[PDB]
Amino acid sequence: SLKLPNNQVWVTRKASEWSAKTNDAIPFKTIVEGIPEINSETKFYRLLIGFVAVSDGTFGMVDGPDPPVVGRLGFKKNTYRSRDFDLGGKLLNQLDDRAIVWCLDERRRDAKRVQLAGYWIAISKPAPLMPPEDFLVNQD
Amino acid sequence: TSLKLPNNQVWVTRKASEWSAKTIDTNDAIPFKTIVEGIPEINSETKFYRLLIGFVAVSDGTFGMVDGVIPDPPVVGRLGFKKNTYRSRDFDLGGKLLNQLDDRAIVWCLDERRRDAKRVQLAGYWIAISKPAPLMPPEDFLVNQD
Repeated sequence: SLKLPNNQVWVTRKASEWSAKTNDAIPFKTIVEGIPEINSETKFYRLLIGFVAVSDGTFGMVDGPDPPVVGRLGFKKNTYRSRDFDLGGKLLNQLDDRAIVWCLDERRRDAKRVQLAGYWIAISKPAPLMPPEDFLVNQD
Repeated sequence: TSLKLPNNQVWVTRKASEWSAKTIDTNDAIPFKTIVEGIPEINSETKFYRLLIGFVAVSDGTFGMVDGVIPDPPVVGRLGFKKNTYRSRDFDLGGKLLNQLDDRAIVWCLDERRRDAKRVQLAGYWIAISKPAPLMPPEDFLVNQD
């Protein structure tokens, strides 16, 4: 079950296609850029990613590069892979040094070498939307 | 007065476009369909309760909601506004579904400067609706996660 504790919600954001180039990393900062439900008090619980790569390789979360060797996760060419990263109820300012890094055995420069599904993020429920306090001045 | 809602209603908002100058002298109309277009929280089972608009116009005039939708807003229900004076309205949407409101429009009738750009400048639209279903990732998202 992907059902969450009552005070959490899922949010999602589309992932960009990867262009050709000349290691690969998606910073957590970038993943959350522009999600309106997220502000500086938001607590983060889970990050789900899913992808298909054109090569075998490894990937992992890092914090500061090479992903650490112990704990590196593997993936196979043309095979859907996912991961549920635990974000530990932290705030953005304790996660904005993190990135997911991929290391491909081959086709390391090809466009679309990794194709991500949308990112899913379990976060603390934001404050409900409210219109401005004085929106209904001169309403009759 | 508080804008707090009942009972698993939420507010949603969408930006309103600037109005461009126009060639033909007609009254102006924003269909409700257009106001709600692209709001993800809204689906075919959504119930609607309130629509709030706020605006400033460059002329005195009148406005109102109309159905069966460019006529002058009917006399019954017809609201006035003054030049350069913030005006708002809380339209009651009666708990209706979209398919019972998608003939509605808000119509403005300006006494003057009827073709000028920015002749009406709208704030964002605010809509009180029934809470939608929470977002869920696809059931099979975590295949091959370990």
